[PDB]
Amino acid sequence: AHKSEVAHRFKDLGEENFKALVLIAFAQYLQQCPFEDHVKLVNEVTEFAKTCVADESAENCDKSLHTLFGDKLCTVATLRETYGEMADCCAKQEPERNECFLQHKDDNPNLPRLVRPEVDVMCTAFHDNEETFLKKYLYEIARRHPYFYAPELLFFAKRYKAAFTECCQAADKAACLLPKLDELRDEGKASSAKQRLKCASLQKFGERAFKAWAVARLSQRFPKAEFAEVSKLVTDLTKVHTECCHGDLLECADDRADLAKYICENQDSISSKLKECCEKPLLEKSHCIAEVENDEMPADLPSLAADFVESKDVCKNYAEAKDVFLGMFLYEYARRHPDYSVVLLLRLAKTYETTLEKCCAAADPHECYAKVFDEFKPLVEEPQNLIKQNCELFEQLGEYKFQNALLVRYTKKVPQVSTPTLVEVSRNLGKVGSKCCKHPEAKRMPCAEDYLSVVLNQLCVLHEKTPVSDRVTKCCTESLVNRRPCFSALEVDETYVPKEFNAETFTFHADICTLSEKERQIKKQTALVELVKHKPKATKEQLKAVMDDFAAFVEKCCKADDKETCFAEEGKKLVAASQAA
Ligand SMILES: COc1cc([C@@H]2c3cc4c(cc3[C@@H](O[C@@H]3O[C@@H]5CO[C@@H](c6cccs6)O[C@H]5[C@H](O)[C@H]3O)[C@H]3COC(=O)[C@H]23)OCO4)cc(OC)c1O
Repeated sequence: AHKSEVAHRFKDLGEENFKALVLIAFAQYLQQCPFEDHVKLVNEVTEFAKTCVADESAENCDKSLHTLFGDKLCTVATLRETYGEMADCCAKQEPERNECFLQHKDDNPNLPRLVRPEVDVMCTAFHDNEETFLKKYLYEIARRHPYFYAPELLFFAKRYKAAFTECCQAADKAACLLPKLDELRDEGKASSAKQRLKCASLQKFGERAFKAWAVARLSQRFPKAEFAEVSKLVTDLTKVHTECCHGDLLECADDRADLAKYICENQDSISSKLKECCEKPLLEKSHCIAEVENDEMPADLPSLAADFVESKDVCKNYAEAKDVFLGMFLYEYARRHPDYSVVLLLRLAKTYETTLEKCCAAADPHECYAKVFDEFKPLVEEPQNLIKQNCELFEQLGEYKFQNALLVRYTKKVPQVSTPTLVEVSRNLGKVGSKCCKHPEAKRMPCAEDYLSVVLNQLCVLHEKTPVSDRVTKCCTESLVNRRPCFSALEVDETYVPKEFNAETFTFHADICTLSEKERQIKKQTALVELVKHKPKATKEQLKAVMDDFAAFVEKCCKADDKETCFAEEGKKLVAASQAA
């Protein structure tokens, strides 16, 4: 190996990348420490890295990256008064002292809300001091998203710096800042959600589940590449995502850069869509590789019948190698079905292996798998019909009405869940159809099923901290690929005792008449959640009508005077109406 691995990482990543990655790692481990302490720690670490790269014979950096980072970290966090039950695990040492910070990551911290100052003062402070401003941006974005993907974060910071340096020195200021930065924040939220999905899969269902997922995704993405190249790529990026998800940020970025270099070195052996990615810089190179379009469908592809169902030695070949055989099957199937969802391909592979384990090593083997591909017809027909009906229900209802419909549906399904997480999950579930119902019936399903799984994993992780619904936990821990089939097959919870009537939850105030559109919509959806929880047995049309009445008075008397009079009168009237249904 390479002695003084901190020096090796510093040499490979560079100076500024090393500093930014160390800042990201520190901010993700400590989500409550102030920015100045993180800057001081990062500066000390990078001076140590400079000293050790200057002379490898240093007597201190013979230690590993994890113990070095912990030593520089938990001495500041050695006080168990401000961070709560956080300094306890600094007492122990490697390797449990890494779990110290791994298990203490807070997905939903109660950090103070951002103010978002005006554009002019914002980028004049940017011009006043850029490095501190960008470090503050990285620290703030890493605080609220402890499971962010670090090289993606570096790319986002680079794009943010480029936007600031490019489009506020011009004539107008906000015209470029607001829409561009809104697009970047939406991209950041989406990337954080995807990386949280990957990290949760790796940390819960094992490395094999993520390896199978990545094999399916890459085979769907690189149909031309042979199985050896796909296996090498999935091993490399599985190591990468394990390293980021385990807190090994520096080596994770290093390995992602190496993977991008390999991929654009061997494009011709992998895919033809990569010819336009690595001409970009390293960060943009990796981003393009991670988001490259699917390659063209190869011709003369067999139907999988002669090799996987008709072959008489299929169960034997499974017997010698189970993991390799299932990887080959999943790779071939994902090659032949790019329109199929990745988790759908995982479900199909699981069904195939369950059938093979069930019978081929019992009685006549051939008298099962000759018809095993007939078992996949309902497995693919269910998601197609589900997303078809969801997109149809979305097309004439629109954004907000679709949000309301999904919200009342999921509140009926699992009323025990807390209101804010339920509202957020419903909002994202409406954004599903908002983003990929416009595609034809050849690319709707990837968006649909994949980002449905992303949002459902967000629900599962938000529910893990305060487990209150038995079914939600039961089928969030059950399987990673069957989350959406569970949350679709769940029926109305009969055992749920209706929530006690509280008039406060159905009464609005002056603030909603002057909030933004998003905040007013969220408050209205929260009121809908409370109403459905109060009367879970009501029908869909009744809730639709009462929500129509809610919007009716909200847009009736938010523009007139005597606000309190309207609030009181309308609240009492609609409370009486809802009580009388
Ligand atoms: C654009 O990138 C993203 C930003 C964000 C949010 C976010 C959301 C915004 C915004 C700015 C910011 C940023 O805050 C900016 O960063 C500066 C950080 O440094 C401080 C200062 C340093 C020295 C003086 S001020 O000022 C800050 C700026 O005001 C602010 O625009 C990020 C800082 O960390 C975050 O979480 C923040 O204006 C409109 O809505 C979320 C993203 O996805 C989840 C994302 O992709």
